[PDB]
Amino acid sequence: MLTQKTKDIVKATAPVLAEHGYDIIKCFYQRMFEAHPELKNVFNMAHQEQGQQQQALARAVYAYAENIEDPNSLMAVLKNIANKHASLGVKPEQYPIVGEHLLAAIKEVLGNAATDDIISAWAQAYGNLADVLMGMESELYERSAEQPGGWKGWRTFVIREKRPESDVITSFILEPADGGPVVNFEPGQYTSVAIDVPALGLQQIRQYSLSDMPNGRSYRISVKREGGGPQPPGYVSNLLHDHVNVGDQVKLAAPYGSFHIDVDAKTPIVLISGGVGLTPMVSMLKVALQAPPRQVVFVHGARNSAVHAMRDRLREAAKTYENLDLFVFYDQPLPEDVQGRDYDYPGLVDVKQIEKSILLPDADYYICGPIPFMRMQHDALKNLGIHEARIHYEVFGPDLFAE
Ligand SMILES: Cc1cc2nc3c(=O)[nH]c(=O)nc-3n(C[C@H](O)[C@H](O)[C@H](O)COP(=O)(O)OP(=O)(O)OC[C@H]3O[C@@H](n4cnc5c(N)ncnc54)[C@H](O)[C@@H]3O)c2cc1C
Ligand code: HEM
Ligand SMILES: Clc1ccc(CO[C@@H](Cn2ccnc2)c2ccc(Cl)cc2Cl)c(Cl)c1
Repeated sequence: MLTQKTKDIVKATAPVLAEHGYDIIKCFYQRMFEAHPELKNVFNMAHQEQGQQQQALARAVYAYAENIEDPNSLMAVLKNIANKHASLGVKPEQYPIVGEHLLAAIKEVLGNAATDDIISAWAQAYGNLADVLMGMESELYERSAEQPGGWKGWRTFVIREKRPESDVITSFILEPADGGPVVNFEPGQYTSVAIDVPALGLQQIRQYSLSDMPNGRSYRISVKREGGGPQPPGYVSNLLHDHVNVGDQVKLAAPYGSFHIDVDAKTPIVLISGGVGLTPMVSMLKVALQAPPRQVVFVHGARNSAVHAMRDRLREAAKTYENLDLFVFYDQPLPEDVQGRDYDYPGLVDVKQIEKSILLPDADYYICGPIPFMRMQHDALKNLGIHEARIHYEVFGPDLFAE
């Protein structure tokens, strides 16, 4: 457990790790894969541009520093990471490998700046978070395994159907190779697919949102084909589209993820969408509007009219449910869109503009859309005094730009 002095070090130095985040990450993978090349089968080996990797890390580090004295906020951010790690199959015996190489990378990159006090303080933070995470992941694994139709680790599924939904999105329906039941999931949760990538000579693992509602027998995912032409094609989405056919097998993780409505709560729901389409948002809006009624606000951050399937489904729901309050932002309104009949406000969702409308007692907030959108909205809500534990967000479905 960290003393106040050691928390103080972490706090004063988090911006330092952040500022050097790109170099630290590069050195970390280099050192780790050199000792433990088998971990390339669990980590994502596709290249992501520099800024993106720097930011992700900066963000994790700042999230930790900000909540290092607030147990309830800290646990809220940890459970999100526990869910992802449990989806990936992270094991307790891997924590000492990651901590050794992460510390050594911190020292190497920071060079002189990496004082004895700083390395030791961050080694402590590592040991404390690893303890928390291991216990949380073990709970997840055990709870999944005890559910009817649940399991630990990889379970083999068969593609029962494969249907294009657009020229680039294809829906896959999966049933377990053993023919047994499959455990329920809530809208917003994901599976992971683990598959051998022949071009890499490695397994890769990717998360896919689980569509529709559970039925005890099968799962459905919608997979967007990534890249091609100017864009170098993505490994797993292209592999699913072009080589994974009806009758072929894939390995799935049990459903995980903390982004979902608590069907047992009675408190208000603020859904904030940054461009996600009718599928899969509809399943989640359905859960929000199940009886007994809860106050539901939907904040729809769209382009404009050009696609309006989600705007229309929402307007219809707002006519049946007096407990649904709808707000629309169009960031680039079409010449033909007028403020007041086609949308409410110009630009990206701006929560200060609707404060009184969304700042509801004991609400939970559910943000989805592009990753920078979710982050912007997360931080806006934190600035209004909302606790970390009441803000939820995740990649949700195959098209964060559908509307
Ligand atoms: C919780 C969660 C839920 C998700 N749900 C869905 C879902 O329901 N449906 C869905 O389709 N996806 C979903 N995703 C995205 C999915 O997990 C994969 O990330 C996606 O399928 C792309 O993986 P890939 O292996 O095909 O691409 P990767 O090979 O990992 O590449 C990723 C991107 O990088 C591009 N790229 C190639 N070379 C470079 C380079 N030079 N520099 C920068 N970029 C490059 C690729 O074209 C691709 O666009 C979800 C992700 C998460 C985290
Ligand atoms: C205290 C120690 C650890 C911390 C704080 C930590 C933190 C994080 C964070 C913040 C994410 C991003 C989560 C998200 O995108 O939602 C992540 C993802 C991930 N973690 Fe960890 N983690 C730790 C240990 C481990 C261990 C021991 C493993 C074992 C291999 C591991 C493997 C992964 C993988 C494979 C991902 C997905 C990203 C990718 O594939 O490149 N982590 N973790
Ligand atoms: Cl106490 C503490 C624990 C872990 C870390 C960084 O941990 C690495 C390593 N990692 C990668 C996935 N899971 C862990 C990390 C994590 C998230 C991201 Cl986005 C990139 C990286 Cl390089 C730090 Cl700075 C301090």
